[PDB]
Amino acid sequence: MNTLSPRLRKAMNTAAWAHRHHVRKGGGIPYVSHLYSVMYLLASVTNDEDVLIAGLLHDTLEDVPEEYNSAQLEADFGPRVRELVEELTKQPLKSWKARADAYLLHLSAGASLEAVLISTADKLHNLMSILDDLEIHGEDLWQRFNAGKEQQIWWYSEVYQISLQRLGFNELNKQLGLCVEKLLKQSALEHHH
Amino acid sequence: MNTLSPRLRKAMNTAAWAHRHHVRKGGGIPYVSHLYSVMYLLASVTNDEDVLIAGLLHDTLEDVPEEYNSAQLEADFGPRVRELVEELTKQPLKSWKARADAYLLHLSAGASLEAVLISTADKLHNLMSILDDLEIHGEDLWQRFNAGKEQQIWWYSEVYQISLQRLGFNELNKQLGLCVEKLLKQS
Ligand SMILES: [Mg+2]
Ligand SMILES: [Mg+2]
Repeated sequence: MNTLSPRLRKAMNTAAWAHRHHVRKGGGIPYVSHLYSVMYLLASVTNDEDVLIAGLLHDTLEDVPEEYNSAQLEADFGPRVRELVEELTKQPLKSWKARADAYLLHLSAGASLEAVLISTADKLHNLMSILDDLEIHGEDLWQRFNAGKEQQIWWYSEVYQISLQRLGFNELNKQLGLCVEKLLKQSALEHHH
Repeated sequence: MNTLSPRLRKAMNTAAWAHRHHVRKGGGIPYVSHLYSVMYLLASVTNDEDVLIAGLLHDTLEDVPEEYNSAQLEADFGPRVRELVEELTKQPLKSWKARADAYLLHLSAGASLEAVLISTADKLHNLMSILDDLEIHGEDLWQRFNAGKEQQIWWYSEVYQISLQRLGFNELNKQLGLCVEKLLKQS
C-alpha cells in the first residue's frame, strides 16, 4: 500500500478543496467521498503514486475547472498526472450516447493501461453507489440521472468488458463484474413485480 | 486491505457530509481530508472495519455534534463504533495542558488498543500536516496554534511513547516516530 507522502497529502487536500461545494447528483453528499473512494480502490491495485493522484483529481477539470484548471494541475503534480487526467476527458458532443460511444472506443484502443485502471475504479465506485441508492430509492432513482436503466446497464457492462480485455482479472475488474451482475438482478427484480 | 463494503461506503459519505462546513484550522481546506487520511493510514495496519469507521467518524461528536450525534452514530454503525469514538473524547477543561494530560493518562491506561491505534493515526496525520506547513510558512507557523513549539514537541513525543508502550511497533508508530524526529531536527 502506498505511503501517505507529502505529494499524496497535497492531492487529498487539493481534491477536497476544489470540490468543497461540489455535491454528488441526487443528494447532499460532498463529491470528495467519490474521489477518495476511487483513490482507495486504486491503492489496492497500484503502487504508482501518479495513478492515485490522477484518481483523486480525475474530475477536477470536467466538474470544477473554475476552482482547479490543467495548468494548476501540471504545476502542482507534473505533466504525467495531467496527461492521465486529460485522457479521461469527453468528446464535446450533444448526445449522451455519442459521448459514451467515443469514450468506450478510446478505452479499448488509445487510452493507456493507467487511464483504463482509473476509469475502472471510477465506474466501479459509481456502480457501487447506484446499487446502494437502489436499495434505498428503488426503481424511482433513475430520474436524477442523465441516462436511464437500460442505458446504464449497457454502459457498465461495456466498461466492464473493455476493462477486462485490457487489464485482465484484477481486484477492480472482479468487483466491477460482480456489480454488473447485481445490476442485472435488480432489473430482473423490477420486471418480476 | 479492507474491501469497500456498503457499510464502509456509508461511513465515507457520512464523514464527508457531517463535516461539509468544517474546515482545517488556518485555511479553507475541508476537514474531511484529515478524516480520509486517518482512515487510509488505519487501512494499512488493520482489517477491523469498525476501526476504519471510527477513524472516519472520530471527530463528528466533538467538532460537528449538531450535524451528527451519538444516537445517529450508534443507529447507523452500532455500539462498538460508538464506544470507539467515545473513548477518544477529550474532557471539557479550560486549560490546554489539563486537556492534554488527561487524554495522555487515558491513552496509557483505560483506552482500548483500537482507540490507541485510531489516536496514533490521527496524531500522525496532524504532525504530517504541521511538518508540511513548516516547509511552506516557516517558523512563523508556531504562532498559529493554541500550543507553542515546545508544547507541540512534548505532545507528539508523549503520544508516540504511549503508543509504543501499548501497541509495540507498527507502521503508524514507526511513521509517527519519524515525524517526531523531523520536528526535533527543526528546533
Ligand atoms: Mg468520477
Ligand atoms: Mg483528528
